[PDB]
Amino acid sequence: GVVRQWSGYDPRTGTWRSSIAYGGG
Repeated sequence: GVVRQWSGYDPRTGTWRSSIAYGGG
């Protein structure tokens, strides 16, 4: 698992993309 976020946050679904741990982070 990873431990770094970025601009891959989807507001439309309040979730991340996939590369990073979706659901908060």
